[PDB]
Amino acid sequence: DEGMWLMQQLGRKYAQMKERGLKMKEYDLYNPNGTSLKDAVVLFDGGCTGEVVSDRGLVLTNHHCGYDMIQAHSTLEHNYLENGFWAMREADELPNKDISVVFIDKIEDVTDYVKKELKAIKDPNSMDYLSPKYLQKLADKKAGKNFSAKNPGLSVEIKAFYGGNLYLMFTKKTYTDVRLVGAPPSSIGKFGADTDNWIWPRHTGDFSIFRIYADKNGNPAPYSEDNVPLKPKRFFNISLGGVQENDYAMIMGFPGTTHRYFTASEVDEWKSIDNDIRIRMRDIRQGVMLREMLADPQIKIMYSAKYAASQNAYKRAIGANWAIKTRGLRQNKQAMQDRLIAWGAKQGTPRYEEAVHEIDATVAKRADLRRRYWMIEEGIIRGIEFARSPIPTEDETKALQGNDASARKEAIDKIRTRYSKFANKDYSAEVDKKVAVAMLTEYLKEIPYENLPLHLRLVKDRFAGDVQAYVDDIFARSVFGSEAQFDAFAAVPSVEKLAEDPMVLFASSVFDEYRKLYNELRPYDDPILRAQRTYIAGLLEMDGDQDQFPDANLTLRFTYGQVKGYSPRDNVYYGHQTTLDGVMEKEDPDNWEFVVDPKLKAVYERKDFGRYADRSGRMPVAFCATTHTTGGNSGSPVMNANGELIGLNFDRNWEGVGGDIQYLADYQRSIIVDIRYVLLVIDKVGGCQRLLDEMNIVP
Ligand SMILES: NCCNc1ccc([N+](=O)[O-])cc1C(=O)O
Repeated sequence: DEGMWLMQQLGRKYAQMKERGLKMKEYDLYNPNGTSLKDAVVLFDGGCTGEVVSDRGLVLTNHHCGYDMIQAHSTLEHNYLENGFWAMREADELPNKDISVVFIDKIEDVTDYVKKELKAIKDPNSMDYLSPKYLQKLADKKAGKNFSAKNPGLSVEIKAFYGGNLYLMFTKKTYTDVRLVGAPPSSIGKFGADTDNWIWPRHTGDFSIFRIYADKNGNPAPYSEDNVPLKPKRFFNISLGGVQENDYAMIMGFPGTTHRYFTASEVDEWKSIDNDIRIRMRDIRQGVMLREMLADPQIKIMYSAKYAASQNAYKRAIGANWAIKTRGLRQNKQAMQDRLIAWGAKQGTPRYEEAVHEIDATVAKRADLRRRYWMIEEGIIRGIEFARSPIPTEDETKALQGNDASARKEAIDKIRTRYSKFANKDYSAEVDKKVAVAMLTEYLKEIPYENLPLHLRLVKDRFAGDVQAYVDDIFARSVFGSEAQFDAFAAVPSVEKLAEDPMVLFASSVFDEYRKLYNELRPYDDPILRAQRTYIAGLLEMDGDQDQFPDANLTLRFTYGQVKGYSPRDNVYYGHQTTLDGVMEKEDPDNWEFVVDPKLKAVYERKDFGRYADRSGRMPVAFCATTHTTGGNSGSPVMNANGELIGLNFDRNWEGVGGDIQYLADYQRSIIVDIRYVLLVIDKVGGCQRLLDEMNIVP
């Protein structure tokens, strides 16, 4: 069901949840004045969610959340990323360079306080109401001087909600000694890594295991050999009960952003500029990269990761535009604003209508600037690697005309450093030139001559429209065209060379027009932000916060629904639950994506599933729910009707991407790894029996 609900909204929502099959007492889920399941939830490493699953501070999150730390402890001798990692005692658990988990100790509604401070600001157009500086000073004030010093490990933050109509103060408890305890092999942790990304059905055991270490008193402490595991206020019990179709599921985690209060004009702008330009341009870039990856096995190695990375937001935009096209997103925003305009006329205030009008007019006015911005960002800044070639810094240009000879050698040393980072092991000028020709051709078609970055004018003025010739010249003549050409430059460096270098001119020309469009576009954000405060204020006053959740802003939220499959298209039905048999069907030992660990293979053939199989003796892998999630919900605990852990959220299907603007009851699903599979892989792949023994595993 719809919504990423504030903890303080539990009471307003309990009735709907109780009806969807929730059985816990309210204050056992969230209690502002006592221990609750909320205290088992962490923000893991500043982005992901995790959860505490033992009285000895064991933490579950996704494999993709623990990836960097599993890789940091990976050498070619002991490759943990490949084979997994299973510390057989506490002492073998590996500490991590720059890690955190953050508990949400306390949450207070500080609206009346913040609105009261706000009246001491003269300028009625002040953007301080959404400013991290000002909200943080309002937090320090309300907490005390030397609060971080008085209560060590604790910190405070105020955040805006509902476009500045509601403020919450968070007291955060931060632990910094978080050790790697367990990881499955990446074959399991990343099964179908790229193919099955945003895909249901899904067969990935996307989980890793860490432990929170603290001082003797369980107070936060940086890494010390003398740190001992944290005894936490609360951990999740693990259910073996399983799930069945229409079972109550609920989630707690840290969803990043939503756009629930977009006007119709904003959905049109999202479609017609942001999404259509990203689709057009990444299609061209992806087409040229693919062709060259197929042609040469070395280019494939060099360009595989850059290809995958472009693909990520490419698929998201396709998913997004599909929803605009088919799920009536534009219509439903138009309806919401028309209901409020109508209610506003009768209430005798035009403020709401004046607010929607301000947004519409602002969107219409910025359309050219924004089209140009996206064209240059998708087309050139992301499109063409040689846009990110070295610009001699103001200091560097100076120190080449410098009397002092020590300071020219040092300027050329860090221009060499920056050239080496640009023309790395994975850079091909031949590939970049072909991408650049195709991307620039499309760019020159859409952007008229008078709006071009100054250097791109030369295609028309010097090269008679020949994009190929323009690009060939950039590499022929530039000190960054080849190692040899840079080596010739570095031995006899004049600034008169750099100043006129066609690649430095292209790169600086392009970042100039990028910056300039950013600067002319910035002023248009404020009037929308301010009208949005009024718009949401009206929406709340009209209908209440009951069926109108606050956009996600990287804050702790709960979502609820049922375990339920869906129909993606005519005569096709995806069920609520994948099984290990899905693993075997997709196996292909000659595709890294779909390698099956032999230890799991055997577990399958033996039917060695202990208390973890579904009562038909099938082995669950993943399940999906009508819960409302977005990025930030990676690693989020999935609870049954009694608050027992049944799974671990790890993705969302592509048909639900537009759920960030409008919840999609019959398409959008959270993709969840079954806790029974997690237990299976720990037991039968890792042999890490002490982890089962420290958990409170319930029937
Ligand atoms: N699979 C890469 C991680 N991305 C996500 C993880 C979780 C969720 N979620 O709805 O909870 C969404 C995404 C995402 O890519 O949008």
